[PDB]
Amino acid sequence: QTDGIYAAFDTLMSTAGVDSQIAALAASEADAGTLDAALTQSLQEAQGRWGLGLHHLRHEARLTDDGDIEILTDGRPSARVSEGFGALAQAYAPMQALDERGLSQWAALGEGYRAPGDLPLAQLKVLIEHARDFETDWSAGRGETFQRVWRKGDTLFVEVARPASAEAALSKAAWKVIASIKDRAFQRELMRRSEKDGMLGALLGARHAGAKANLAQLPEAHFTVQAFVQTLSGAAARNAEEYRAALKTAAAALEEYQGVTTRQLSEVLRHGLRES
Amino acid sequence: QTDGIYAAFDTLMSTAGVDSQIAALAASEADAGTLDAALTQSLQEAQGRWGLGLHHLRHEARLTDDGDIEILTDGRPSARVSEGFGALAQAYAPMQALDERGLSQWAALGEGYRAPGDLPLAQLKVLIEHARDFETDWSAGRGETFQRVWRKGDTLFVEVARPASAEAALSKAAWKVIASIKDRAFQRELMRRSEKDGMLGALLGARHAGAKANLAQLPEAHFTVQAFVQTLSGAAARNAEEYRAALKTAAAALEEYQGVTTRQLSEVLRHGLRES
Repeated sequence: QTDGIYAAFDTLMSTAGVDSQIAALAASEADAGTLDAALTQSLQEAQGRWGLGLHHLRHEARLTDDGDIEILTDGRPSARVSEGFGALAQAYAPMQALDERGLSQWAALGEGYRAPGDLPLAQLKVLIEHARDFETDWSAGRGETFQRVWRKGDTLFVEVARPASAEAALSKAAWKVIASIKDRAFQRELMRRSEKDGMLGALLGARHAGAKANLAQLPEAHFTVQAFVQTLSGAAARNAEEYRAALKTAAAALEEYQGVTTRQLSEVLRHGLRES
Repeated sequence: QTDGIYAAFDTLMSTAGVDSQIAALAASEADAGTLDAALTQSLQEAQGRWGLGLHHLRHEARLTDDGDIEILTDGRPSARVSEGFGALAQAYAPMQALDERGLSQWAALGEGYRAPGDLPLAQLKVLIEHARDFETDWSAGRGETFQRVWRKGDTLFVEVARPASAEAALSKAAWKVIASIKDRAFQRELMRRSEKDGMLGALLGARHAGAKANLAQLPEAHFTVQAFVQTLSGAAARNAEEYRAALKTAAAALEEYQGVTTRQLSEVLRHGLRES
């Protein structure tokens, strides 16, 4: 009932393109402090990619005596992996504050002044070079993306985000997955239930028993890639050239990981087609 | 440049499920008054099914000396078939007044009082049985449909409508049509351009030259089935039992013709797949 938990964590992490390899690390008999550090590292990466908007909280995950993995924010028990992925998404929901574009409204640094996102590159240079902590608001970035930047202590953070809901991603991963099926009326009656209802709807109505009870386990229904944070440290975190390069890097990686998680999703969705 | 015009009219009419057979009627050497009557009859039927909301206008179509077909409303030249189907949709646009649900705001009878759509069936019975002209506002009808009823002179009209845009219909007819293709990256990159843009978009970007110049000819991009008017005449038009049956009939036919036009669309869309 709490077994297959390392693998459950690994699958959650995969929806963010994080090959956390936690199961393998436990099979190698790694010490529990090691597993704890690895769980936390992966979760913080995933948090960099999920786009939920919670950089102002501390994200940890840790083993419990009863074989569970406990996820926490600012140290408060938020959820347990055994309670399922929908339960985790529900745990995060009240701590979010998304605007109309889906972008987070919270300041990464917390309460305080936020410089504009459109700032002239010379002004931003002065902030990078000579300020202590600082933070810009969202600005448009390229190809329907948005970007921002902030420095906490010794580390500069460059975030690039293109919000995209998880439901839609699932339905398009089911577009490819159905697309690979017999040209037949299962299709035409999914597609004619596309001019009437969402695609989990038409695919839970046109399928057989356990389509919903099976799919209610997928983490990809609650989590998907929407941003990418590239970090810099030390002298680089006060160098404007490094920041410009890091922005290029974060946009590139956004493209990459969106593609990669799409591929892994359609693959395992197609693994469910062979099983059927 | 104005040849293939009877067939152009026939194809327009097909988007509403009207097998007008105008081309065949001309090939039989029917007199031009006959062709004129048939063009008008078909167009008025199509107008009953397209859902544009223009029952308060008189719809005629007539042959011109130069081999064209002229479409008119209240006798004003509105458009010519040779100008294309997008031109006709543009001709109709300023005469519409759609609400948020897509349903027409114009009263079928024109300026005047409109009884509520939820009226108690006994009150509606008294209107059917003893009023002269009368008209109800839209009301919900069943399965996401809407319905209304009005009497002009000797004829009672029962309209049942489930608005559904033409763009969406085209994209779902292209879902089935692609669905029938090689499980390959043409798909995965249409479906990953589904989390970014409309489907005419992803299918005009992933295809080759003339996808847009060819598709810009389809009438189904501007017209689709959205309603069905069932009529009654004579004594039946003042009989409440006949009205209740006619409502059942109009909803059934709505289902039918939505299905049938979907089938004809995917068929000719799939005929374009074999041609490619």
